[PDB]
Amino acid sequence: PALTKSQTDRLEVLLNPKDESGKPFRELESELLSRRKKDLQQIYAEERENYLGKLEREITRFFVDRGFLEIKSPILIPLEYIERMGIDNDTELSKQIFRVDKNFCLRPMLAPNLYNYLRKLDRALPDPIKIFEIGPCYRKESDGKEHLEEFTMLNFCQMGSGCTRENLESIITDFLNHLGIDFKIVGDGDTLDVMHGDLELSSAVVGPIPLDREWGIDKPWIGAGFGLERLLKVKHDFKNIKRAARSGSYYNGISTNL
Amino acid sequence: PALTKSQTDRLEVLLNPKDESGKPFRELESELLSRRKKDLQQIYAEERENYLGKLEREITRFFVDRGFLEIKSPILIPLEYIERMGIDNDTELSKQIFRVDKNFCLRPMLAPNLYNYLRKLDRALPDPIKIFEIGPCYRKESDGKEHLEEFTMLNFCQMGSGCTRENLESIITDFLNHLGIDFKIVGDGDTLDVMHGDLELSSAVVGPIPLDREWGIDKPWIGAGFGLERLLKVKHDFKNIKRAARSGSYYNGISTNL
Ligand SMILES: Nc1ncnc2c1ncn2[C@@H]1O[C@H](COP(=O)(O)OP(=O)(O)NP(=O)(O)O)[C@@H](O)[C@H]1O
Ligand SMILES: Nc1ncnc2c1ncn2[C@@H]1O[C@H](COP(=O)(O)OP(=O)(O)NP(=O)(O)O)[C@@H](O)[C@H]1O
Ligand SMILES: [Mg+2]
Ligand SMILES: [Mg+2]
Ligand SMILES: [Mg+2]
Ligand SMILES: [Mg+2]
Repeated sequence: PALTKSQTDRLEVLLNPKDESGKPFRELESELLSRRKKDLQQIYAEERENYLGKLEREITRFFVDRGFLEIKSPILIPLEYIERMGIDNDTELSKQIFRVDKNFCLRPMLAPNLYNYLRKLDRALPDPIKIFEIGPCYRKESDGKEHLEEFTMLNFCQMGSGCTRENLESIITDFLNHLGIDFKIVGDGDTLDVMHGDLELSSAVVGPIPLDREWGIDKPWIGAGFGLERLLKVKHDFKNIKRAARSGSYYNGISTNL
Repeated sequence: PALTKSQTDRLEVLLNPKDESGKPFRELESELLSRRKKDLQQIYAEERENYLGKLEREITRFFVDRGFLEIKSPILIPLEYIERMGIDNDTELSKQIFRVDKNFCLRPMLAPNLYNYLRKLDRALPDPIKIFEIGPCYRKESDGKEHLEEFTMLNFCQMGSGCTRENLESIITDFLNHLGIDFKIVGDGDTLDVMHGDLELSSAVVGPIPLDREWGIDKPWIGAGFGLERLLKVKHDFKNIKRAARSGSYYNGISTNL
């Protein structure tokens, strides 16, 4: 008769964005199951590349080509960096942190080590210094429609000449027109927000900023952080952020429970 | 006069593999410091790519081209997977584990999720099933000349037809001749060891294996795990594994303390 809520939830899991009443649950399920099996078969026959990995690689050629240096820093950082990042029980990120042992934790962001790389590289590189990093980041979350506790972050930045907000926005714009993601910047050192509809695609800043001193920076800098899973959720039009996440439940948005 | 042990340790840090008595410490230090600064400047002027990332990308094109499916699974896995992997206080890996909260931990290896992917994909993919994954792995270690507590693992495998040890060795051999790494396999289901001199480059297995059942496998399979940092330490001839690790201390083997 009418599909139950549970059968609906099930059919949605097998339902891809691009898909388009009458038959019972058993057949509708069977129709989707063969469709999904066919998609996986096609992926395996030709492409064989994972979305996350593919994006990370396209994002990387993008910044490397535009002159940024590719950084791969630790994911398991000293807990101290969280304090030194100006994150006390004052902010939300306070408990959002996955503590490992007593002296470590899971980098909830890329800033700490990108700061370190800027201080150190200034002693050897011409102006301006341009660097980026793409990688695993962690934050405990209560929601789960746009938040994953384990996700991938892209953080790029420049220090020295050219660190103007006109330029920061120009990188943000070339970037996203390259990926093919509609966006809107919103602001008023500075703090911008790159939004996709009601979804935060990125928060960027134009420094210097007071914190800069705690890391030994002291120069003008520009920069921004984007979530790879969110860029994916937009590009592929997935209803839930889970379809673009590292998972044992979906591959390139296709359910693995067939 | 004679260099102290400390000055020596310092000069070694600035010393690259390819470099080749007389002057005092101050000048020798100054000579190396400009050399390193020049290398970083060259990297930044032309390449701009990180070793780890670059390797991961070359390894990836390799397996994808040879028909393997690229997997990106979670790094923060359920603690249960460690028990189900047959790791009790019986083995060394018992305490080598970084526990996160009470139900999680840091994947000390790729097996758990590759097993899951094999069970699930069998329901949709032709024979044989070929998949791989490259990514962060964690184990507490006492040593540190060939062991990093945070490192990168490459795990590839096949299930079904063709899972012969003659084939496993053939993949291992094409792989390494492609990267340009001298090696030697040593064995006698099976367990092989790919060594570089006295260094373990990889441990491989030819299943089925008894464990296979706990993950719902039940088919013949072949496979192996390599450390990206170790492959790097060999290719670039770094004296210590720290030079190829994710770090705030070295970039492509060049010290960042200039
Ligand atoms: N849990 C998450 N899952 C996916 N992406 C995230 C997550 N947390 C942050 N990001 C991304 O990181 C960039 C923003 O960083 P940040 O300013 O730390 O987020 P926030 O301010 O925590 N945003 P929000 O969680 O929506 O209130 C954007 O690309 C976000 O999509
Ligand atoms: N801590 C580590 N640092 C770098 N590579 C590692 C580390 N642990 C394992 N590997 C790599 O993973 C592959 C072997 O996996 P595994 O069999 O778990 O190592 P093991 O048996 O722990 N070897 P070992 O630590 O030398 O006694 C090889 O490529 C190793 O170089
Ligand atoms: Mg938040
Ligand atoms: Mg924000
Ligand atoms: Mg060991
Ligand atoms: Mg071994």
